[PDB]
Amino acid sequence: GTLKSALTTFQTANTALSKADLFSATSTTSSTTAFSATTAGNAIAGKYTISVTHLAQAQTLTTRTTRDDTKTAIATSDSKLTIQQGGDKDPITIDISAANSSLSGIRDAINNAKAGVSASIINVGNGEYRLSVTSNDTGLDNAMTLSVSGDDALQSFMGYDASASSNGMEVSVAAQNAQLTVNNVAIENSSNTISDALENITLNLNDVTTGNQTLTITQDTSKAQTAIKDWVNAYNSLIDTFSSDSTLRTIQTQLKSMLSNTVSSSSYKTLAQIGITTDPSDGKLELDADKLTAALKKDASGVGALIVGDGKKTGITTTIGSNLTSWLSTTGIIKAATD
Amino acid sequence: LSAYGTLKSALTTFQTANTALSKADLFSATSTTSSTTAFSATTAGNAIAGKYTISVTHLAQAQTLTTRTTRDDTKTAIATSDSKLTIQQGGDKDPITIDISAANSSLSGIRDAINNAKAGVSASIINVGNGEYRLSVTSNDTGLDNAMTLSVSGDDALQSFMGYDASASSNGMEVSVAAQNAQLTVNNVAIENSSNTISDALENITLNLNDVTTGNQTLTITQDTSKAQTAIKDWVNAYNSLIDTFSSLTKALLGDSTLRTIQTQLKSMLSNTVSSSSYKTLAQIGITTDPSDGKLELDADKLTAALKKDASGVGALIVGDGKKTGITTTIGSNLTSWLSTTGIIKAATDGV
Amino acid sequence: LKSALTTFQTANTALSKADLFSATSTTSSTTAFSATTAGNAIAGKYTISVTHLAQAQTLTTRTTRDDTKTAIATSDSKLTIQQGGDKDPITIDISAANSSLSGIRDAINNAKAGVSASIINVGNGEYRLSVTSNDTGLDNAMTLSVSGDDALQSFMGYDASASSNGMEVSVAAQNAQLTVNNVAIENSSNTISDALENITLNLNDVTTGNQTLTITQDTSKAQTAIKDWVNAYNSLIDTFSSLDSTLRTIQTQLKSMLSNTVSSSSYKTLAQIGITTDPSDGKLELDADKLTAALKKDASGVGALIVGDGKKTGITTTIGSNLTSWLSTT
Amino acid sequence: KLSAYGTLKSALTTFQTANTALSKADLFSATSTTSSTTAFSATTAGNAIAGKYTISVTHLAQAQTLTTRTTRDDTKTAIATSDSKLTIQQGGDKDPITIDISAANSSLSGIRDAINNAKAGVSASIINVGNGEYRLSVTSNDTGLDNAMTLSVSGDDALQSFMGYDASASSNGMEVSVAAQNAQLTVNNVAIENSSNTISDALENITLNLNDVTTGNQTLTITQDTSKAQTAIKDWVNAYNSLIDTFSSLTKYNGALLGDSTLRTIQTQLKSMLSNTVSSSSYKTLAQIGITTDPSDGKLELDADKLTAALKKDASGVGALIVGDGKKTGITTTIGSNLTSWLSTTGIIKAATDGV
Amino acid sequence: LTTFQTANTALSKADLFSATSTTSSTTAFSATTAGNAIAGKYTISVTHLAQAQTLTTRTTRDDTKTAIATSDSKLTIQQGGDKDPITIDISAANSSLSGIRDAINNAKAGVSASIINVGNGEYRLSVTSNDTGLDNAMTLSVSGDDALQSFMGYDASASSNGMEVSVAAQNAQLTVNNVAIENSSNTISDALENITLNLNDVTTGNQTLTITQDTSKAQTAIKDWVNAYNSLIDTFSSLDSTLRTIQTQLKSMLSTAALKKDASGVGALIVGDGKKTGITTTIGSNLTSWLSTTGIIKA
Amino acid sequence: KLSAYGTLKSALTTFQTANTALSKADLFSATSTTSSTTAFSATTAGNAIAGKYTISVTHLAQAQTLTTRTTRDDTKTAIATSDSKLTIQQGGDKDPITIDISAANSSLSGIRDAINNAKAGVSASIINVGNGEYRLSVTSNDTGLDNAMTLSVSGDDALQSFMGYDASASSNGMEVSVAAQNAQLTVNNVAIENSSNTISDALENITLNLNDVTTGNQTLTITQDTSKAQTAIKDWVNAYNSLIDTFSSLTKTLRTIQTQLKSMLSNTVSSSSYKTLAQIGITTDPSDGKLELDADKLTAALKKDASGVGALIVGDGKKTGITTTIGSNLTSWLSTTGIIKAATD
Repeated sequence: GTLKSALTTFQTANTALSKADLFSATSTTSSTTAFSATTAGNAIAGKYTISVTHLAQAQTLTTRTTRDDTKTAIATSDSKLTIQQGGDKDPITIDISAANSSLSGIRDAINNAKAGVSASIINVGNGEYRLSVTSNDTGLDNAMTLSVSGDDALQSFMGYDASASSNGMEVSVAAQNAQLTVNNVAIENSSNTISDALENITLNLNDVTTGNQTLTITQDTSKAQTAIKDWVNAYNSLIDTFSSDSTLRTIQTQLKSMLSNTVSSSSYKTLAQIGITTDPSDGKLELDADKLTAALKKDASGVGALIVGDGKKTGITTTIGSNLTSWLSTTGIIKAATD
Repeated sequence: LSAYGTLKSALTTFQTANTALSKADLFSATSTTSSTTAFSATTAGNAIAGKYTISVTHLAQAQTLTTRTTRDDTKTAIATSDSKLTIQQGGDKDPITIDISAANSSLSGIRDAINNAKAGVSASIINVGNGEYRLSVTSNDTGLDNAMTLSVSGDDALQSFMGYDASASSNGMEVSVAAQNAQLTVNNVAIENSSNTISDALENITLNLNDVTTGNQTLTITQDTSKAQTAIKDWVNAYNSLIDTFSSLTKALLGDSTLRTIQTQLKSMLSNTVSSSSYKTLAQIGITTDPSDGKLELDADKLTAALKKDASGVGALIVGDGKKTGITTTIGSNLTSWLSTTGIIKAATDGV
Repeated sequence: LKSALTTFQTANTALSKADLFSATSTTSSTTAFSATTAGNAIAGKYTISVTHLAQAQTLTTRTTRDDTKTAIATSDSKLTIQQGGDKDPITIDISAANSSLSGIRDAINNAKAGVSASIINVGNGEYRLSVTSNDTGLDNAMTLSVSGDDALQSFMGYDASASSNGMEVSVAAQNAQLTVNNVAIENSSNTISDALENITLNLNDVTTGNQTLTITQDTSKAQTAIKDWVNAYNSLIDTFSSLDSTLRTIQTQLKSMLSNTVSSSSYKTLAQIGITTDPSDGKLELDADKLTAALKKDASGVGALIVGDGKKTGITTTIGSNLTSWLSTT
Repeated sequence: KLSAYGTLKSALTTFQTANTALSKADLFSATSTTSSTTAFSATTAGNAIAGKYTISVTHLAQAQTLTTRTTRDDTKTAIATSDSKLTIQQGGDKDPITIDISAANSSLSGIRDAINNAKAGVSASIINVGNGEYRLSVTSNDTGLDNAMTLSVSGDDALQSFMGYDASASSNGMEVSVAAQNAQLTVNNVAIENSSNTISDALENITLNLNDVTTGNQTLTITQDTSKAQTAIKDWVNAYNSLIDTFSSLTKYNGALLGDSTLRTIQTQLKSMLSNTVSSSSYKTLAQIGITTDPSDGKLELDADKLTAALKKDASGVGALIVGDGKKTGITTTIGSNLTSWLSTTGIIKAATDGV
Repeated sequence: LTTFQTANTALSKADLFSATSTTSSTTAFSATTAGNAIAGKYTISVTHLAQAQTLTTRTTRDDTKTAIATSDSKLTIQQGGDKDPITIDISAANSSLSGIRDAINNAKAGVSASIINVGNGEYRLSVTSNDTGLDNAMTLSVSGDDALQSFMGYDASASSNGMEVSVAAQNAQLTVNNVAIENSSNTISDALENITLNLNDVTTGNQTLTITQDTSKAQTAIKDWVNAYNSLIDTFSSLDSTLRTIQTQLKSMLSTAALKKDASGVGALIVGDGKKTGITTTIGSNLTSWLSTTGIIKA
Repeated sequence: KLSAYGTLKSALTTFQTANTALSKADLFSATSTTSSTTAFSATTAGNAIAGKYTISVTHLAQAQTLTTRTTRDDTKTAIATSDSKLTIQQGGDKDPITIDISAANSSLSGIRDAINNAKAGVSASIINVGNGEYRLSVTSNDTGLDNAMTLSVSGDDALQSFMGYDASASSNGMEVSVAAQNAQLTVNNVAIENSSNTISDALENITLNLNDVTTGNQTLTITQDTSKAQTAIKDWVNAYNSLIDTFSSLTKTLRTIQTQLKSMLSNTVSSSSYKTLAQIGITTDPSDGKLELDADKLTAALKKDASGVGALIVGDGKKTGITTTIGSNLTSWLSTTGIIKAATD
């Protein structure tokens, strides 16, 4: 009964260690506050020269004219506002009844539509109000076209079409794309949070750069070490709980066997080889931090192949994980020795 | 009887945590950051996230009028007749009239008279040196619209000393500080305002102006789930405490119908949850339930994800429409009803 | 009994200060000046400029002397120091033997005549007497005259209007000169508390550019006073419980006074400012939020309830009178 | 008694550790470093030559990066309509690597995975340059002229035309995004070129870390560092003194080994060794380097001042006494041999423990 | 009683009630004050620092052991400023740079001698006045050996000197509130009353030294005294006609605003004339008498 | 009573240490330093002269470094086909050092090791200048004109042609990479030239450390420092007071030591104006004999005449001085023939 806790606490440590990304880990450093970057697994280590000439912006349209209040209907007829963003996006049509044709009503109407833009009212002073509509996301492709059918007055007040001769709205903020170069390669992007340009890298743009600036990606084993230390300690605690029945015996024996009888596609085929040694009397593992760091420094990915493997069928944490789930399941050996 | 008093506290303590969680604004929360000491900003619920480019060319000023001439003391009456001072601010504000009797016609008396009137201005006396005194009158609030007109009827000497009317040929007072409005642009939109604490211009944002800006400056509003997470942690912990109190009373009031009803109902409510959003159960936003004693386990990591993805959606589950729908809503109703004078817990304790 | 009433009396005295309910703090944009406020200061941004600081006159002998021990005068004499500004003159006897720089110095300084004398060794075994006004400003500038010995007069005397003076003006008396919200102010001192109402303005240096002193409302002080008072009273009730006709009278009267409150303002009970009276014991419960609100809204109005006119009206006023009377010898 | 014998082993082993730590020649050639610029920094190993080194850095080492001149509408669609072989040829006497690229795997994804799984000393990646346009980019894993690439494809003219790079060629599909360059510096007016910005094969026993181009006159300073050797010597003295405490404890009358020949032999031998030292240098004795010996319990008193002096004067000479040739001569050498022999399975502690 | 006696002695210093602190606008100078300094802004200017004269042989020597003089001789060092001359015997055998150096230094004549190895096995004698200022500049003369005189002698007025002026003696030169002051030292405590002025560098622009009243010191003293006495009463309570007498007598004897208003006046109460009058004075006398060998404590 | 005699030695040795520490004349001539630039710094020893020193530094000292003009394809392959003798001759009246270099050891490796094991006041090393090309480099271990080298080889013309350096020679195999030069400074307007940038032989009792060329007017300041002497005196007083506690612990041979130490501190004499230990602030208790140190008065006496205090405490170091005679007595009591070694038997 009390050895369900021991096993679940260990299960957690084991899940934490069963992440391939630990073994491709890299950290980052930037020479400017102008940008920063986080990496995921399998990022390529090196100095990246970065230049940033333009930041991405989100379009914001604003009524050219003002109004004496927010309660009074602009339109004397029912009408349909149609918002059309760019980039192969379907248009959204919103009904605006006459009575809901006030700045308040238009605002709420737009916002409740969940159409990828946001509407809000600006009090510009002297009891005068402007409607303002901004695209939720930055980039040329998210710029808007607004049109109204039904009421000429509303259309005349709110409409925007770049190609049109006269527009009721004014471009307050121009939609624009981020424009950078990374290792002398021109990149354009919708967003200042660029995660689809460079592989396994999220690049965060904050300001235009000046001069020669660099993002550095370096190998990082610290994360994988912590995971391995916590795992070793969690297992050693589980063995203490055993010390403190055939169902217990089966779990204790199987876990011992699994850690003893390992298979691996890398050069590292046993725990010892990567620092961790197995005390013959108890079963409990004793990590050597020096010899572990070495193995990781030499071939981090190779260590990963032992600990994680393919994640589905192979790898220590994989097979232990499968066994723990099965023991802790409703049909498992533990739920039967409960009943 | 003592046991029932304890239960009430445990239920009331949980009621508090539940009230605290039942605020929609938690799920639209945003924090702010400014590139200059020149201005700062707090937000309320439902502020729109983004980079705001702000420019500030003028700050709001409050008009200050000052007597053009001085006086040899503060005790000696200026007027030899009773008179009425009338202060008229701008902006569709009603005028205020103040009686000033002759004997109270001294700088002291005029000052006290004005200040006790609570007429939206403040009077004070300035000793400018060499035993010479000036009266000074300033509008309590900044902006063009709070600028003053002062007039006195009754004594020509007082009027001649104190009066101010912009349109007049000769005035007794002098404009020491000109009333002016705050003048800024926010994302290339010209905004004028009475105050340097601007909360009526941009929606759900209070903008605090400190100084004129120089160069390109920005106010940044970013989503903030931290406040909602704290609320949800406290709630989970309060409930888990309540269950401990049930157990303490169960293994004392072993089988009280009234305790059993409350324990069973709370369990059901949290189990059979429903929502307008995609998050239809507490488990989907990262809260798991111990199948035996009913306690809640919170996975902070998993909750932060769900909030980062669709904060408003999580809000729909926890808070709902606030009247009829939402976990905290229906728990709140139940708690009120149990803790009310016609409720079951008094019904139990009265019995004793 | 006595401890539990005197400890509460202290908390009550501390709360019975009107200034708590008019408090203001300050902030300055420069080290060039700073300001403290007392009660009833007017909140706002004050634009300050400072073009000249106040100086204190310092006169110094034009000639030097070979030592400090040797008498300058061969006759008994009277030094008369006359500051400006409607100040009475001070006359000091200087006997011949005490006519040395040492003697003149001590003579002046012991006279406590609003100036200070000192001897300056300017080098090469040569000494000058120097006399400075204790306070800054044009009005504290000096006139020095001696009657009795022509040599001493010739060495020490100063009169602006005079053709030849023995003393020299080392530092000119001058007034502080500032503007506060575009109003020219002149002052004797760099600690200016008589110009602007309820404000002490401390001048440190000449300003440059546009600078400001800001006065803002401050309720924190009043809250602390009210919390300490509530806690002191709750402790007194614990002492009653722990412990009669004399005790009963004090316990009943205090309860009544807090229950049966008067006021000039819109706050007529403790409830309205978020102090609720516990029926079961008499104890005050303190909601810190509701109190802060009431103070933010109308601090002066709360003050009217708690302090009143200070003499006859106000909670702390009437409690204070009762406590004094109970703790008195009669 | 088994336990009495057990404490002795722990004691002797604790001292053995301190002795092993002291038995490193490098301690007595230790040097620290200091740089006048963030532009570079340096660590030293044993036997580095002390002095001011003037350093100039005119170019940093770079790794070549080639990038397709043209873009593609997606990453899934095969470029080549025939099976082909990509051959990557780095410079510097490196064998070429050939990779099979089947038509179906001829997409930017496939070419990328193909290159990266080949483990050919370069790395491939895809760059989305915007507007749904993709470029392949290939960078050498290591910096320097010698690691620059030549790419060629045989089999599909389209692929070759799209991906190939040969500096000597008239038309190339790839473009040089970053030029391979060697690090270029001078150290005390001597021109040095290098593949890497972590230079450990140019100057002896020094690893020079280049961070940026220098400006003006900059210097790296190497200084003697006796601190490391002093700590080692303090720990060793303290460990031995503790061992003597354990002897005393184990024999007074905790006490069970009073009389034991095996303890007596170890105590006597160690005392003799430290008393009867020999050395190829001026320093023939522990007393000469600051360590005296109480003549009744044999504990050693370290005078830290005197030691620092002796080290400052002739660090290598002290080293001769403590470490010697490391095999046959030196205090720590002969003690180390004795400890190994006493703690071995055929040694004299086991024989006595077996005996119990 | 002894712990309280300490606190009482600490409070019985008149200077506490005339105390002043200082503040300078520059690292170029700083100042400490003693009792009775005059409060105010002092405008200070510093145009020259004080320097100490240093004379150095114009010629060098091949070593430090070899006698310069072939005859016994007398070195006479004469500083300025109404100072008596010092004569030092230098025997021939002690006529080496070593011997002259030791000879001078052991004389304790207000200068210091040392030997400078200027390179290439060449040595110069150097003599510097221990204190800065024009008045401490030297005259050196030798009678007995023409060679030594010719090598070592210095006289400003002389046509040819063996020594050279390496560092010129100069006086500190400043103005304090537009009053020219000259001084021997850069630690000036004899110019302005109750003020020690420390010169560090020449000033530039308008600088100021500010002296302000410091009641803080007196307050601390008074707080510590009150606390020490209150502790003594606790010790009485925790505890004979001897204790009773001390407790009763101390009681009888005793039976920021005030300091800001009239610090000196407060001082009159606490300290008085220091000999016969003042609280701390009479308590101090009683404590000494109780704690003495003949007192009410010993018996 | 075996362990009893052990403690009586145990406390006497601890006191002996404190007494040795106090018996250093330099304590009473101490000075600290302060520099206006990172360009130089200075430490002082005993008897430095206090004052402002104006220092200027126009040139730093350098150590010669010679480097082969030509390179080699590896470090293993012999340059010379015959046995030869390398002779290193530094300047300044230094004897030459000759090193045997056999043909098989004629490689850059071998020449390097050969030079370095010779301990000839230079250091050899190999520089990989790139592209698998190696240069030998030889640098003088100390800076200055006088430590510049002449290299010559007899035996093999090829080696000579590759490695030799002689300033006066027409053609040399080595090149001057760094020129030997002298430090050049002025200290209080006195020109000083020196071999080293760690100058301890120029100015008396001062070690001057040169780091960089100076600009503008800079100064080194030497000021009196009594703090070191005070610490020594406090530690000594405390050590003696501990010893008296150990005597008490053993009373409440010993008698002789306790009485003698008391007498020695009581009947004090000196060459200085100071004779008695009370004169300098260390007063005594007429109960047990302990010393009560009054830190204020000690500092005063040291500030007034540090050297004079030193005369009392240290004296001539051989025959006279408190610490001197106490030291002699302690050594004699703790010796193999003494009082403490004899009682135990």
